Amino acid sequence: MELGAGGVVFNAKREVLLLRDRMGFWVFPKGHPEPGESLEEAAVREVWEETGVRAEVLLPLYPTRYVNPKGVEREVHWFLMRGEGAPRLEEGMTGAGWFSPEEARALLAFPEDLGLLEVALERLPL
Repeated sequence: MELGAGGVVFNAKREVLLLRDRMGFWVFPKGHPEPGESLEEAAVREVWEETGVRAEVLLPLYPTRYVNPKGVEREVHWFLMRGEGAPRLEEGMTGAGWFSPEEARALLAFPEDLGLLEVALERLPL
C-alpha cells in the first residue's frame, strides 16, 4: 500500500482550507511522503506545495483508505493543522480558499471528508 499525508488546516478565524481539483471537486490538501520523511513533515510540506500556505501540525486525526483509479491501495494519514495567509491555485487546481465549517460541509466532494471535518472541529482548540 502507498501511504499518504494530508491536512485539515484551520486559520485563527476557525476557517478551513479547501482546494478544488481539475475535476471540480473540493478537497483537503494531501500528498505522498518522501523517503525517511515523517508523515507530520510530509503533511506540512504537501500543504505548502498544494496550496502555498505555511501550516504546522497541531494534532493527529486518523487515517482513511481507498483504492485509486489505478488499482493501488492508499492509506492517507490526516493531521489537524493551523495555518495563515491566503492560498494560491497550483497547477491544475480550479479553486482555493478559506471556508467556514458550514460552507465546507456544503462543498466537500467526498463523503468520508465530512467526518474528517467534524472530528477536526471537535479537536481544534477554541
